[PDB]
Amino acid sequence: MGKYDKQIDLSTVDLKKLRVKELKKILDDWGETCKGCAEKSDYIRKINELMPKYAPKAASARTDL
Repeated sequence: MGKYDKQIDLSTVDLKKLRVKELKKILDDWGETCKGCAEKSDYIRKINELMPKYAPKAASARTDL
């Protein structure tokens, strides 16, 4: 098997590598979006604020074991 391996990626994604439109997607999927935000890093803050509320599958840190 190759080219496809998973049905989720928010568990392992890098919000710094994404763009504002891709951060807006994560926020809109939970139904929760900022209204005075104007910089890419503030959408990363609004995600990390709400990821433990709606995505325990991604709020937890990685482990080598």
